Amino acid sequence: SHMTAVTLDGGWRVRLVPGQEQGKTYPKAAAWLPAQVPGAVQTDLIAAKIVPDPFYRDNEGKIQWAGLSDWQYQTRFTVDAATLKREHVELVFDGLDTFAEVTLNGKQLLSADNMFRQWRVDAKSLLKRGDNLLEVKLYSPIKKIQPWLAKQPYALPGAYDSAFGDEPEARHSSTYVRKAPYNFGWDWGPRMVNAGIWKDVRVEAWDAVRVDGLHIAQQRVDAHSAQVQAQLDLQAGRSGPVQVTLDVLGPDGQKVGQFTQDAVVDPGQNRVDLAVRIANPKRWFPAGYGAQDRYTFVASVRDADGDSQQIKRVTGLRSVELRREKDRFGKSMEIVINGIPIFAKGANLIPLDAFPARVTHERMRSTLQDARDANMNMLRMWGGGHYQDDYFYDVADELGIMIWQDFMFGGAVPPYDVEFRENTRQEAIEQVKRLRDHPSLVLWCGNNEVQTGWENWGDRVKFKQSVDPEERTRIERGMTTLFGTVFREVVATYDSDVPYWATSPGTDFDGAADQTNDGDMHYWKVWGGPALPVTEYLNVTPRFMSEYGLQSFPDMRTVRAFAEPGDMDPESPVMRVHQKFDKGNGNKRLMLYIRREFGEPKDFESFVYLSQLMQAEGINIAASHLRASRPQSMGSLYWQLNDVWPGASWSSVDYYGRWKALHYHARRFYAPEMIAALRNDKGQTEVSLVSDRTTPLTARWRMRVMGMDGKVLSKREEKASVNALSSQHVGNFSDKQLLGSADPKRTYAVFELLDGDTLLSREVVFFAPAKQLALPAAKIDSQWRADGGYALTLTSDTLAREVWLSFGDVDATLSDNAFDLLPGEPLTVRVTSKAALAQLQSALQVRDLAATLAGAPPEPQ
Repeated sequence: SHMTAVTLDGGWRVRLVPGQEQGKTYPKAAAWLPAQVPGAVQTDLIAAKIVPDPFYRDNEGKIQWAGLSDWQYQTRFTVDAATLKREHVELVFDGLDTFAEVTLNGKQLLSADNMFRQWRVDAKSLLKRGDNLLEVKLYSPIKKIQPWLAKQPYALPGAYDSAFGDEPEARHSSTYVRKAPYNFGWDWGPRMVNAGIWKDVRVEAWDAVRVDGLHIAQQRVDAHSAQVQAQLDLQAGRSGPVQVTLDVLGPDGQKVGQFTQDAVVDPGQNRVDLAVRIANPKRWFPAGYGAQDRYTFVASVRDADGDSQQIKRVTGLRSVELRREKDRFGKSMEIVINGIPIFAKGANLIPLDAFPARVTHERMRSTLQDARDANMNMLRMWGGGHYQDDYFYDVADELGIMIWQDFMFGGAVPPYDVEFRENTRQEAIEQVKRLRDHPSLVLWCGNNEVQTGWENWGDRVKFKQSVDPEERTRIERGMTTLFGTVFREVVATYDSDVPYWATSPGTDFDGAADQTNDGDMHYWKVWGGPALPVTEYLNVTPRFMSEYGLQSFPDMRTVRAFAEPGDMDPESPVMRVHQKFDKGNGNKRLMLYIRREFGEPKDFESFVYLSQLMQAEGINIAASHLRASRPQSMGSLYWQLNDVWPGASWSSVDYYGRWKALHYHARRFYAPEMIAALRNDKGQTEVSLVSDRTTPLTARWRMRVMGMDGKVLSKREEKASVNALSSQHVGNFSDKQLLGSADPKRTYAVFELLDGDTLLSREVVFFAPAKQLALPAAKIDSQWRADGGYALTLTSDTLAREVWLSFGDVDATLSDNAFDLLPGEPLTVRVTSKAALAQLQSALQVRDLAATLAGAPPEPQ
């Protein structure tokens, strides 16, 4: 009869496994406490008030013991006579993090060792009618692995040292376990070595047939037709007839097709395939290139006992090509969707929380909506994280955000034993089978940075030169197999129509990593390494830039969420805890970049704002330069979109979903039509018109050279016809040609792109660092008007640069922010909030660059 499934999400409880020293130190954790499933024991402990919130102030240290301990979960559940009657009864674990031993009514059931795998076990003979006891013990991966690791001839190059000294330097357990790399701490997140039943548990019972999957395999898709094949995976316990019926519904919900196929299934695995052709398909396009049209494929399988079982897949029909052809810049790297080369615009996505089990659908959706709102068309889901929730991909499908999907390897050099390899293979098979039917998933990538680290990081170079050359060969072979063969075959076998990429950055093992004329690049000599000036971005142009970034502080409201008024100084212990770059020493690097442009911030609120401006203006330079270089570059994914906790990072959106200056700037430098005017270290300003349209853009552009006093010193305007999908250099001016004896400290230049009379894009250029400028003191008028929300009109008598609007702790949203105001030209922004007009008015704060730098102290001794 009908497949039944019961989710075990009731009365779990957890305690320390008896016999540990932590049981003596934390008696409340030696006693049973309530546990949420899905969950982490860490968040159970926080909920029980056994430890404080590790995000708040410097509390991170107070929960570290939990990741060094072993934990014992239990739940009771009821099984009826009718379930024990069924031909099959299985327990299914969607997610155990990570080393787990599971017993059922006292008897061994399952050993598990991969955060990312699903575990199905025959339970029928171990269950009893009535009450049943399920027990799950989770073992700390640090406690388990270190004793073994300590005895090995070497430790593989890994990730980050423990700031708490509870693993040896450069001997990381994280390398040897399939567990989200970022749990062990990263340079924008806390060390939270979670243990937990972090996804659902079910008791499933079935008889003749179990439906394991529906996959709509896209064989070919173009304007004229899509040929697909609906593939049903059926597990059978006995031989017998089945009938599959298949309804196909179009984007509009109307039936486009209906199909039937009979088959006989045999014990074990069976596949029933139904060929489907759709004429003139309504294809799925990314954001900015058309509709995100999707079809619905509804299958029903009637087994030998007459019972039917439905399964649906929502499909976006589209072709995906990773085009790499030789040209005058080397070898191209371009994402081509439905035959359209898409310049990739976006960022790198990390997990949404240090505790991934508690993330809400709301947060998943607003994170993607943020990306869509900033004119992005791709997110790269970085390999140091975890594979996302099904719902996350659903939303990406709906919004047209392409996903570059790393497998969850974050840079550590993997071991080359067969067991590790086959463990990882099974992970890949399940994740690819789980995610393949999402149209947004357009590329699979073997890892983050393993090859470039092997080739370019000092510790890897020293390591690979220290082992015997034959051992180096064993380790390189293991990597080449895992990332070159294993993952590639999984994608070729299960998700055949999307490309695979061995490593980011790389050339898919054709050659070395991080080249400028082949494959992609992670460019970090700005911010990292030699910490070069941001204008150095103008000198670096790879075929695809898949990481680069600058750091900043989160919103002031977010800062107040984790820090108290006595902590408000980047050098306080609490702010140092929330700065994870360069082992707590990161403020030095942040101040280097802030001071270069803005000198010494005069107070903490100014420091936060200037950190965000330094980041926003710097990434603006780089992103604009990459887009203007087309077809030399074909991708810009900045590091990073988002945060796992409140703290300093390279994000454009902080942990509470609050936009930084960068995200507002990103909406602009990623706009489908854009003007870039970029002044390099040699005083040459290159002007370019960028268009992502699939049609020609008949337009005009203007430049205006201005005194800070509001005198218009020169004006120029040309026509331009901008070809579809291109960038066009329209000028290259020296400071002399632009200024001509005029004071660079007292002069700026405005560049605009127009389509008829509608302003498409604007860039304001300066000829000296902000700290040297004679910026005017702006008087900014603000007028309110009730609308939907409210309309807020701002007008400055003079140039006002990088205006930042806020409202204290009053929660309100703005349609724009971090903008420049030109003399006398009003800007209206939309204000949405639950607060009344009077409150908003009293709460409104308006900040600008001139005011911020006025009264600044000199740069420190």
